[PDB]
Amino acid sequence: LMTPYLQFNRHQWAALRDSVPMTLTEDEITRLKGINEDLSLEEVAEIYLPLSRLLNFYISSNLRRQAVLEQFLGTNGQRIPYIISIAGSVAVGKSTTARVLQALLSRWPEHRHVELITTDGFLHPNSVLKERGLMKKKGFPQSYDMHRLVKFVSDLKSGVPQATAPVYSHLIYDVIPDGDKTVAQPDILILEGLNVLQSGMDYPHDPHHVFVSDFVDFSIYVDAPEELLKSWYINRFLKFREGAFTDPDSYFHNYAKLSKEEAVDIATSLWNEINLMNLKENILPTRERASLIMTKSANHSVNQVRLRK
Amino acid sequence: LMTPYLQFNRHQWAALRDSVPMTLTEDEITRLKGINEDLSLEEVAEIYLPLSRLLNFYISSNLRRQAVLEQFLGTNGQRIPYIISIAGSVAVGKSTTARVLQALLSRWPEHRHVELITTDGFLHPNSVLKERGLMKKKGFPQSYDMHRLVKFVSDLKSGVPQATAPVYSHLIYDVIPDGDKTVAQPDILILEGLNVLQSGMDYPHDPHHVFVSDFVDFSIYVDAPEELLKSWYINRFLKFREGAFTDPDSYFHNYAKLSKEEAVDIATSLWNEINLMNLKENILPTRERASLIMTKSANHSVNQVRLRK
Ligand SMILES: Nc1ncnc2c1ncn2[C@@H]1O[C@H](COP(=O)(O)OP(=O)(O)O)[C@@H](O)[C@H]1O
Ligand SMILES: Nc1ncnc2c1ncn2[C@@H]1O[C@H](COP(=O)(O)OP(=O)(O)O)[C@@H](O)[C@H]1O
Ligand SMILES: CCCCCNC(=O)CCNC(=O)[C@H](O)C(C)(C)CO
Ligand SMILES: CCCCCNC(=O)CCNC(=O)[C@H](O)C(C)(C)CO
Repeated sequence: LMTPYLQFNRHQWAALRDSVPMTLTEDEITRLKGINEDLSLEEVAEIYLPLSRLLNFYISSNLRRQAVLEQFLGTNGQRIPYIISIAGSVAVGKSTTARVLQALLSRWPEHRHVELITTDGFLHPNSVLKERGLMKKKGFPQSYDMHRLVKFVSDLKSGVPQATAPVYSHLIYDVIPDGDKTVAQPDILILEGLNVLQSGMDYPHDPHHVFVSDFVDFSIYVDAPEELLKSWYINRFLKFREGAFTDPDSYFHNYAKLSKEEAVDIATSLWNEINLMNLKENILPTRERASLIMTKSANHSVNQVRLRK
Repeated sequence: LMTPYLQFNRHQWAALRDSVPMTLTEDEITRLKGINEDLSLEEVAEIYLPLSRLLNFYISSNLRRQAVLEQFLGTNGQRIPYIISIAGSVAVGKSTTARVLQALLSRWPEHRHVELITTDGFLHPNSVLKERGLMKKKGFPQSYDMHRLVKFVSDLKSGVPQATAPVYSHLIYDVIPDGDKTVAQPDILILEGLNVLQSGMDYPHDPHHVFVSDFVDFSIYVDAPEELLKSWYINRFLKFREGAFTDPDSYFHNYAKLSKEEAVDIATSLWNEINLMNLKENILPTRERASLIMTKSANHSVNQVRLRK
């Protein structure tokens, strides 16, 4: 049956890809690989360049509408950033997807200044999660300072000249105590996190009545089947453990003393008991709120793009 | 502090009507007076013509974008209506606002076909409300078949060739037995109802995960102080009562049989015990989710307009 999404067929996707010259210079190819050494350049050419080009159509149409309204309404021409959000399971590739889209979108002269903010920064710090008995519930709704996350995007959509977000580090598994990131009226702000499509219903312990989505222009849910997500999560955990072999400041220091087999069992249980329950209860149900659903397969290659009609 | 809204006072909003020349036609005037005899044409020319022109800019921007996307999407796809929703208290003037905008938006050659659907039709019938003890809660979240309403707008946004809504009559105070209304791909659909800005959080008894708002391009919340809403509610009730003098099939015949004074007492209790409580608990908290908040003062005169930046 018909749904609110069109699924791109290969001729529509190819025409999008081929609509512009947008293959990259050598230096740009180098910086892309620096985002993630496992990123395929074939994916960049077949998937991420066209997806960034698709977004440009939306962003550009919005700038023109803004010019038309400022003339009509007689307003002072104030800059409002276009906000793109990126949702999905832990370990689906939200960060990589977001960093790739930041780099590619910045190539278009109409919107060169692209910022990226993760919702991880808005987690309550470990001290606080401890106080509340939620250290096993990191990434669940009760673990976020949701009111502050909404205020951040709300302030941006208010035309504030600067806004400040707290910052989180996966390497030390916590919010950086004085590591705040200040942004100033970018053309585009990408908001990356598992909870960007969540709403007041997900926070009954402390309700809010205006949602992140109410301040977001375009949202992407990055989707993938459970088994792939689990293996991606375990592999990434093993990578951090490896890092910890030589870096004493890694939070994975003690995991690097275990056998690999035991480390795998731990990661497996973290996935099963925390991130997978979080997916099923809180993340996956938000999926049909997205502007666009990008589905991933083997080796992270995107096999389906659905866009709201 | 700056907010997410451009704020216009009446002087500033009315000043828009010259910014782009516009005057009502002769046929339009007759249509308008047939919509509401108490509706001022000056109020139409000063407030609603500029509002309609605002909306045309949004709608036209969308149509232009759609044309551009069609370059790679192709033209085979189904026509999707632009959906405008109208929220606010019982008796604020949603229906009047909707019907006026339907009349005025028909002007433009870009979008001549304009349908109007009220969420009233998606109320559970009185028999069902009686089963569930909800008869004193008509208009509260539990009194709606919300799943059916989300599906209706979802279907429209899926490109169905036709979609069908149930219809309600204030005259018989119930859903009409076999009175369903079918719409066929209009250019604009106006959805009018107190609950159009509500979400799953408002339906904890039977939650939904994609909201009405997720299928709405542009939302208006019509706002006014409680004391005016009360007066407008009571006056309307007395007008329904008069209509029932010569109409014993009106549910208001029950009140036509009573003295005016006692009828006013009843109407006032219904306001205070049902609609005012609904406003405070369920309607007003959704106001900040609107694209535009239009505020009214004495005699329905608009004194402030707020539009999302
Ligand atoms: N497009 C991709 N190509 C190859 N590997 C990827 C891709 N996206 C993500 N990954 C890998 O999958 C894992 C999860 O990605 P990450 O961006 O950290 O997910 P998230 O931010 O959603 O938690 C990481 O190990 C990352 O290197
Ligand atoms: N713009 C207006 N000018 C004059 N009277 C109005 C206006 N809007 C609404 N009314 C009156 O106020 C009452 C409530 O309006 P209605 O459109 O029935 O409200 P709702 O649909 O919100 O319940 C009605 O008696 C209506 O005639
Ligand atoms: C050094 C400790 C390793 C355990 C990591 N915990 C988990 O994967 C379970 C909690 N989830 C997370 O830590 C997720 O990465 C987060 C909620 C921050 C979303 O990006
Ligand atoms: C006895 C016949 C008139 C009773 C009117 N009821 C009320 O005003 C309370 C219930 N609310 C309503 O009937 C509202 O009009 C509705 C919820 C349908 C929103 O358009």
